[PDB]
This record gives sequence, structure tokens and C-alpha cells, in this order.
Amino acid sequence: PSVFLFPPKPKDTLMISRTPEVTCVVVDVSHEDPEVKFNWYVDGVEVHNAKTKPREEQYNSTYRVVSVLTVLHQDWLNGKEYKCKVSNKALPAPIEKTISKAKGQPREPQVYTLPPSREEMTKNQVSLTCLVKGFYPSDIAVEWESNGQPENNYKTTPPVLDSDGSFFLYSKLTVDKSRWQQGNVFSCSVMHEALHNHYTQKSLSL
Amino acid sequence: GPSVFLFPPKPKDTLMISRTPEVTCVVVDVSHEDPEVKFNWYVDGVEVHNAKTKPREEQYNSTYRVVSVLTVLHQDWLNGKEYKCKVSNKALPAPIEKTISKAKGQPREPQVYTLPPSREEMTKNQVSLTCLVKGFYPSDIAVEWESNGQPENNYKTTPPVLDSDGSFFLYSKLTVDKSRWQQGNVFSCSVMHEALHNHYTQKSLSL
Repeated sequence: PSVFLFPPKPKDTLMISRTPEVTCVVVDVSHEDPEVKFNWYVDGVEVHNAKTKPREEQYNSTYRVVSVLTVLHQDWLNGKEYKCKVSNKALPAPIEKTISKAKGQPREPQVYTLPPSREEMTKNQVSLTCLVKGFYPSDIAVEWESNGQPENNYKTTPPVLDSDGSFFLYSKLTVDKSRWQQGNVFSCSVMHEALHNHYTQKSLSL
Repeated sequence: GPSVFLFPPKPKDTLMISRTPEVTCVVVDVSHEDPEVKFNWYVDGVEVHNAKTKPREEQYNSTYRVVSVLTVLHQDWLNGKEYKCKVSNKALPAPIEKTISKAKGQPREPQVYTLPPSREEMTKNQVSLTCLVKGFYPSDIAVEWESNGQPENNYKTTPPVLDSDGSFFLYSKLTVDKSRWQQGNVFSCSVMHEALHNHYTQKSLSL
């Protein structure tokens, strides 16, 4: 049997209305021995509020057992270590994993918006670009909106490591050319821990 | 027992007839006791004999890594021929076979667009020249920057991202001194892709 431990979703850690969680995933749990016991530590201190998700039976005659611990936003942001100890008969010894926020001094994303190329104006849909650079760490959420409402049709690159040790990405929003020509304002909104108040939004229009 | 990994050629190598595309069959965890590895290669099922075994590499778990490199023909790879590596070794219960080939689906020509620095960026010492490459398939591509005939090397390129229409896009970012931009220095982003005319296109960016 084998153990993986996953951090919270970056957006979950920055929203007042979301509750972030750390997840401990146990694979290769034998049919003969299903009882997995989890112990959870916040900075080496046991906590008790985890909940075991219902087993999933993998099709190589083994179970997957998952344990989810809700965490406090500031706890995660403050860089506390979460430890998952996994006990089970089919293991000779308990397996222990630990996770925390990426280490390194935070760096503020610069956010710039770039209008479509003139050459793209040959097409029926055009690309609005948002460049997000100089950020650390890579936990970030990017969205587009207009007139108060989310835009459906955008895609964001993964963070890419720049040569100064910070990250950058681009977000591309696609819109009907006529919406761009009519003067509509589009906005790129970025959430990141090292932004002031963890949020910024940048707008563009013709 | 050993395990086997088969790697395709580099995008650039398949696109330029001056370069040498290769498929690479990598055998890991070859034991000390049974170190001899045999490869047979097949192109669409026809055995070929030109593969070359690299010198044995030593792994730090008391094991060897053995690598075979097959030179392939450019049009073969791009025509979607299947490359099969059969790996035989005494610690294997049966030989191991792996196959690779170009992703399937009608190629699509990338659109290449250069976008200047944001006005808001112009307060900094260095500015970002951006190249948007979109609408391409398959994801095999190479992207470079030039200025005044010589390579500009201070760039990074995102991996391809799957777009919501089933094609790919990426962006490449070249970092240059603000001063070089403001003087009207001409930069160009070159893209290499199978679906381009002569596998190559270049687009200018300049104040």
C-alpha cells in the first residue's frame, strides 16, 4: 500500500467563502485488510476533525482510502506543516507524509493585459491576453469577466519558471470580434497571496 | 526485472531535413547478473537494422540503464508510421514491446501573432515581447526568437495548452532591455510546425 498527500486548491486558500482542505490518499489497500487508521498533525500536534471518504475499489483487487482535513486559511498561508500517519495491517510499519506551503519569500505578480493583434482581426473570434509574471509561489487563480459576469471561453497556461526564480503565465480569453469592436470592457482577475489583499483585476477594451 | 520507455524525436529534428530525428528506447533496472540487452526495431512492422546501442549507464540502485537510438526518416514519422522496440533480456520473463508514433488527427496550421509590451510595463528596465501561437495540431512545435540575424536567447515558452476547439496554443515571452525596444530594434519569433509552409514561419515585432 502507498500514500500520497495533496495541498489545498490555491483559490480555496484565498476565498472567504471557501474552506481549503488537505487530502491524504492511500492506494493498494488489500481486500483482506480494509481498516485504514489515519492520524493527522498540525505542526506536530494531533487534530481530530478529519473525515474518511468512502472507499473506492480499484480494479486490480485493491481499495483506495481517502482522508480529508479541513484547514484554516491563515494556518496554510502561515506555513504550518500537515502530517498524515497511515496505519493498516498490510503495512509492516505506519507510513508518514508531510506537506506545507511552498517555501521562499512571496513575490507580487505583475498583471498586464494585451489586446489582439491587428492580424487576428481577419478572424471571427479574437484573443485578449493577460500576462502574469514575477510571481512566487506558483499557487495562483486567474479568471476573466465582463460587466460583472464570468466569461466562459478562456484558457490559462500552467505557471512557467522564469530565469529569476519567479513564475509567469498567460491567460487567453476568446471573444466574438464584434464584442471587442463594440468597446466592451473585459477584465482579468488574479488571486495570489503576495498581491495586496490577495487580489487584483486589470481591464482592457478597444 | 527491467522496464522500457520509448521516446519520440524532437519536433525540430523531424521538421528540418538538415537535422537527425531519432526514437529512443530506454531500458532501466537491468540487473548486474544479467546485463546483456537485445533490441529489435520495427517500422510499420518491417524490421530495420540501423539502431545504435549507447554505452551502458550505471544507476544508483545497483542496476544498469541501456539505451538504443534509431535514426528515423522525417516523412516516415510525419506520415504516422509506427515505431516498435522489442527488448529481450534474460531477467525478462518475455520480451517487452513498446510502440510510438505521431499523434493522430488532421494537422492544423498555427496562427502566429506578436504582441508588444503593455504600456504599464514600460516603467521597468526590461520589457516582455509576446508571441501567441494558436490553432495548431498536433502539439509538436518549436519556437525561437531572433533579432538582426542573430539568436535572441532570453525567452521562455509555455507548454502547448489544449484549446476548447481541440487545437493547441502556447505563448513565448522574450525579455529585452526597454532601451533596445525603444530604439526600434526589430525582433522576430520563428515557429516550426509540420502544417506550416516549409515547416517554418517568422513574425516581426518592433516599435
